[PDB]
Amino acid sequence: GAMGMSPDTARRFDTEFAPRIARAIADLLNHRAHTDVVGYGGHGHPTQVRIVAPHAEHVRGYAHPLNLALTWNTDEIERLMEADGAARFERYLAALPRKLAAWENARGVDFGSRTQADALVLLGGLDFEA
Repeated sequence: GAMGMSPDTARRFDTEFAPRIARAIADLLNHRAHTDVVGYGGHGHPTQVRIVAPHAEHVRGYAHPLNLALTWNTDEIERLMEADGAARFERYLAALPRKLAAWENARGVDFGSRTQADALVLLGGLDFEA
C-alpha cells in the first residue's frame, strides 16, 4: 500500500529535511564540525548525515576524530510526510541540545573537543520523538 518505500519519499527527506538537520547541527556547534548529507543516490543508497570534526587544534587526548553517522527509522521518515509528521520533526529540532548532550555522555563523544574515545560512532534506529 501507500508506505514509505517510494523514491519520492526518500527524495523528500533528502531535499527538505536532511539539509535542515545538517545545517542546524553545524550552526549549533558553531561550525566546530563539518556536516555532509549522504543523499539518495539510487535504490539501495540510504540517506544519512555525517558529522565530522577534524583538525584538533587545542585538543589532545584521544586519537580518534569525530565521525558520526546519524540514521533514522524509515517508518518515522514516512510519518514526516504527514502534517503531524512535520510536527514530529519540529519537536526533534527542539530537542537537539538534549539528545546531543545525551550522546556525549553515553557514547563517549565530546563535540567541544572535536574528538572521541570510541572507534566510530554510528547511531541507528533513531526516531524523531522527543
